[PDB]
Amino acid sequence: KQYIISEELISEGKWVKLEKTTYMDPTGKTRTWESVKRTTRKEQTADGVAVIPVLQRTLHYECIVLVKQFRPPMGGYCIEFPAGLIDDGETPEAAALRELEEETGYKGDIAECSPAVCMDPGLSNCTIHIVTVTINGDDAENARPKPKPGDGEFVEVISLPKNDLLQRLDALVAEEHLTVDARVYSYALALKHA
Amino acid sequence: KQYIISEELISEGKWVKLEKTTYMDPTGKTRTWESVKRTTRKQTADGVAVIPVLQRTLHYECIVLVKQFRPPMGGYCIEFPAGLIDDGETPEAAALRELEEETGYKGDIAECSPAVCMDPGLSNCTIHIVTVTINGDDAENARPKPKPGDGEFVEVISLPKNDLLQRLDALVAEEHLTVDARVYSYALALKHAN
Ligand SMILES: CSc1nc(C(F)(F)F)cc(=O)n1C
Ligand SMILES: CSc1nc(C(F)(F)F)cc(=O)n1C
Ligand SMILES: [Cl-]
Ligand SMILES: [Mg+2]
Ligand SMILES: [Mg+2]
Ligand SMILES: [Mg+2]
Ligand SMILES: [Mg+2]
Repeated sequence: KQYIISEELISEGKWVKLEKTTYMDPTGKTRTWESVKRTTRKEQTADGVAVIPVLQRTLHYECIVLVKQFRPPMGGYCIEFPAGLIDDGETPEAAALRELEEETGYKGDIAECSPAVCMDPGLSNCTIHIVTVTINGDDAENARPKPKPGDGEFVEVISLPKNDLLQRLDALVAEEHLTVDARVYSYALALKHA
Repeated sequence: KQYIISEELISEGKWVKLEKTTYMDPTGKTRTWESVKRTTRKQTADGVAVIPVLQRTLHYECIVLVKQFRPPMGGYCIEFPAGLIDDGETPEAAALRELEEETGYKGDIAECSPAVCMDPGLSNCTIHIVTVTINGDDAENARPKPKPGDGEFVEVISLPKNDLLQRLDALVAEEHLTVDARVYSYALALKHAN
């Protein structure tokens, strides 16, 4: 029975805006919320994609391909799934394969594509598709993969065995100042709990 | 190689602020980033999210989730039980408290993540992911009494761990909900561990 009554702009940047949201609570009382949104969403089913890249090689354990980047909002290096915003007119699947090749150099194959999932729904309206992609690491195209970083993109590739992912993330967190992304950590936890 | 030079306040609300981050890019070039932060961090992290494993003998193991209207999203979301850590509260104690308030369940800590980032391209927000087991056969968890704070309105949805991804896909298909990216990520890995 809850719904939005109004969205009032508080502050609009080039990339991010702050809104005062007025909504109806389930007792029938109007309340407000401070809401973050991006300015970059057009007709896309979501802001962005994140790629779960499963690197497959004969006589290797499967790896999960991760990226390490400086994230200004965090003031530090973060370990994440490869990810980027969806270009206007682009499918989530094309954005996923394109961002994976740009950030890691790998040419993947689509396996599955999530519905739009919320990044931090108490804070923002931001959504992604989580796109699972396999990388045939036996293909010559995926032998010596070179990232194609865009202007101001600076990405390090970290491939960790699926069968030990959580302990290998713990060992990287123990060795330096860096944050693991919550989606990566949730995925590594589930691999342990299965 | 990369670091924060300065931060410029653009807009402060009660709960969230918008900053302009100046940072040194690895080439020796200074760059700007629009960054969101909470105003509420004093703590290991802003928040906890609880992975609650409901264990009842002769039943499938369930993951306990919550459905809430999220004003930034303009709709209903399915999430791990979660809230901000009170000043002076440990992440573990915040986890058991949030789980009790949102679900009525009384659980035991299994493990606690380090601080992990929610959306590091947009925000500095971090959480501890806290794995909790719930002895569902215990009297105290027979008729679980959820204690919602002012303006909290939370539905409990328990889904079998062994079919979690298909069950979440079903809810999105029929109920027009948004699944949280950490919940979806956990559900994917449970399928991918095979
Ligand atoms: C933790 S309560 C709250 N948090 C936020 C935000 F997440 F954006 F920081 C905005 C808001 O309006 N409230 C009531
Ligand atoms: C996707 S590029 C970008 N995104 C953001 C934000 F994520 F906050 F929306 C801010 C910013 O300055 N840039 C360059
Ligand atoms: Cl467990
Ligand atoms: Mg990216
Ligand atoms: Mg990119
Ligand atoms: Mg909550
Ligand atoms: Mg709460």
